[PDB]
Amino acid sequence: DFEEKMILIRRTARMQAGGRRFRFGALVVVGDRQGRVGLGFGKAPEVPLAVQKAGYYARRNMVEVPLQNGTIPHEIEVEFGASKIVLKPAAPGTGVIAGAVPRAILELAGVTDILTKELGSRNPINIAYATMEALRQLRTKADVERLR
RNA sequence: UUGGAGAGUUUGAUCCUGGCUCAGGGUGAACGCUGGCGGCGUGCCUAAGACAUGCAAGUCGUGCGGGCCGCGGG
Ligand SMILES: [Mg+2]
Ligand SMILES: [Mg+2]
Ligand SMILES: [Mg+2]
Ligand SMILES: [Mg+2]
Ligand SMILES: [Mg+2]
Ligand SMILES: [Mg+2]
Ligand SMILES: [Mg+2]
Ligand SMILES: [Mg+2]
Ligand SMILES: [Mg+2]
Ligand SMILES: [Mg+2]
Ligand SMILES: [Mg+2]
Ligand SMILES: [Mg+2]
Ligand SMILES: [Mg+2]
Ligand SMILES: [Mg+2]
Ligand SMILES: [Mg+2]
Ligand SMILES: [Mg+2]
Ligand SMILES: [Mg+2]
Ligand SMILES: [Mg+2]
Ligand SMILES: [Mg+2]
Ligand SMILES: [Mg+2]
Ligand SMILES: [Mg+2]
Repeated sequence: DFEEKMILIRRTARMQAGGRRFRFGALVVVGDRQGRVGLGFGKAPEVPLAVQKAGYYARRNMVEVPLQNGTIPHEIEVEFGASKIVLKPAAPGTGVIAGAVPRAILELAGVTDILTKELGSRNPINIAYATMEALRQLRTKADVERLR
């Protein structure tokens, strides 16, 4: 099993005669703090089901981060629409320096030491997607020598 | 490679653009309430407006001639 954290829980509305009627969403990451994270987005008529629905997707889309002594191997800059995330490798006693969104994403991934920065649209849902697709594009010296 | 966190606010709801605003550190500071000791710094940022009084540049008789006073003694 994994450690699980709810990063976002929001309410949205739609309109029809008689007035507004709501729907809830939850951005949820899940991970072992040992090289495995997954991000899931769940929407439902009530908070709990959405949180649970989210968790199922989180496990449905996962990714394997090549941790090297608790930091990422190389620079990664990634855009997701108008959102940009910078992940920069950091030495031992550094700490995890990121906003509560990529913080929880990287944290549950076993990342213990990292310099980061959000640029552009800091919309919670998009910055999430950009942090993940960044990891999914992380490589190591092995991976490289094998390609080339 | 010793180094980089963001949030609030346009919408019924969304994504984006965009500004406004905030949390930080800093100061020869000032103001309010309050105020026990000590150490080290430090204190007219305005009128280079105006200033009472004292003090801040003198020293040498191993350059010279003197006046006064004194010790000496003619
Ligand atoms: Mg890999
Ligand atoms: Mg772009
Ligand atoms: Mg975006
Ligand atoms: Mg390195
Ligand atoms: Mg912007
Ligand atoms: Mg924003
Ligand atoms: Mg660098
Ligand atoms: Mg910041
Ligand atoms: Mg408003
Ligand atoms: Mg409008
Ligand atoms: Mg409103
Ligand atoms: Mg803004
Ligand atoms: Mg201040
Ligand atoms: Mg005072
Ligand atoms: Mg007083
Ligand atoms: Mg003193
Ligand atoms: Mg002056
Ligand atoms: Mg005048
Ligand atoms: Mg006058
Ligand atoms: Mg004097
Ligand atoms: Mg002489």
